[PDB]
Amino acid sequence: FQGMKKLNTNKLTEEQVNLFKNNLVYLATVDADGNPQVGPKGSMTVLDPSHLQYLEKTKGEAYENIKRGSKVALVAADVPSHTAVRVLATAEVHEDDDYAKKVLAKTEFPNAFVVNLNIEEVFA
Amino acid sequence: MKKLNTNKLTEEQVNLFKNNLVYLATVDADGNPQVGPKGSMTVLDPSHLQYLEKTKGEAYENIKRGSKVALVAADVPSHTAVRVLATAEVHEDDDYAKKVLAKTEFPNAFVVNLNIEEVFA
Ligand SMILES: [Cl-]
Repeated sequence: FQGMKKLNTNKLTEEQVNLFKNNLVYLATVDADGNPQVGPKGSMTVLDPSHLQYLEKTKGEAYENIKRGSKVALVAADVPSHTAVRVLATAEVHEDDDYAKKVLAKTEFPNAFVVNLNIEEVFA
Repeated sequence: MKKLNTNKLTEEQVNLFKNNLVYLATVDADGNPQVGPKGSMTVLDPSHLQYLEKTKGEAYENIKRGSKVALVAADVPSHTAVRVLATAEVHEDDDYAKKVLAKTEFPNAFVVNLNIEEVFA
């Protein structure tokens, strides 16, 4: 995998959208001491080239960091090609509002939280 | 995943690092997070890991400015995973780096040693 550079856009290309769609995404947040945290998120989807969404089922450290104001970094990597894309995003969390209810009605996790991610920057 | 109150990997956690793709995360000096895969990650002992920095990209720049380093080794199908928080020591072309890289095709990479501060699972 190559070093990534800032692409000076907040819009994914189609190839990058397909990276996010087709691979297990990893997400990183920042804890209360300013340290990183990282873990996999299987429920990631792409709403449009500047917005992603996932379900927060565990409500663990990532969620607590986000609730405390952390920004979110995401990566989607394709090992066979060694291609990857990363984003920096701000999180918009929907716990039990009508938007959450609408989104979750299409899933089997009615008590999850719906986290939308507004892409600020793309790196590749 | 919860703090285990140790800086030492268990045998199961060593195997998780050995058998799965590891992801690394850092923060820039303003606190914005970064995350990416690290295929060269290796456990040296229960409290130390090591990887190669071949590209010297954003994780590198963040570490240079003092970022601590988070790692995860997840076997997602098996529902097992381990996370660490560590500090880095960067070896660019000292005798240690040379010794390590002699066993690789990457003689100009930097060697980054990670000292585990906390394990989570
Ligand atoms: Cl495109």
